Amino acid sequence: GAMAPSYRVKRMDIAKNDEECVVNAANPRGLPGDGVCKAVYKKWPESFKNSATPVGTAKTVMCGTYPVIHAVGPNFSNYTESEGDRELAAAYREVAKEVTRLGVNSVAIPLLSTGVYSGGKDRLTQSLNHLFTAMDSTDADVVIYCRDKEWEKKISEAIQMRT
Ligand SMILES: c1ccc2[nH]ncc2c1
Ligand SMILES: [Cl-]
Ligand SMILES: [Cl-]
Ligand SMILES: [Cl-]
Repeated sequence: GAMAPSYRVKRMDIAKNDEECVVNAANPRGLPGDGVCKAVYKKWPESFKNSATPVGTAKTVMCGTYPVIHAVGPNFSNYTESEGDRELAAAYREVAKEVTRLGVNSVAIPLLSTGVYSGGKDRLTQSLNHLFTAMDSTDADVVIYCRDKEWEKKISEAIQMRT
């Protein structure tokens, strides 16, 4: 575990992370995809061997010795708000299990279902609160990666609020 487990946020490409493992915002079919998923495919293509897994689950594949945790959030274009919320919570619980199993002291994580799976809605708060519910009982240093300058401020504020 980390000596004083923390949450941090960085605005940069998760493919350049400084953590002991990475969470991919995966599709269920283990396809290269776009956004976070395509950057992850370009950096760790070996991790996409038999990475396909259902919605609400996480599947780890090693790229050398570096773990890639493929976490499949719901596409809110297809799910109801209620069912989507349940699957988004579940995907993060499966990430917490994998992070624990791997024995890593740090993890880079994107906000699941906030991009092309968002169904055109702002899900920063919904996705971040499910991230916290899952990861609060783990002792890994968590570093959340985002792209948008206003999202960085709001994630930083949410972390600071609970400290
Ligand atoms: C992908 C490419 C460039 C980027 N700059 N900040 C976040 C990010 C993600
Ligand atoms: Cl970058
Ligand atoms: Cl997404
Ligand atoms: Cl973002």
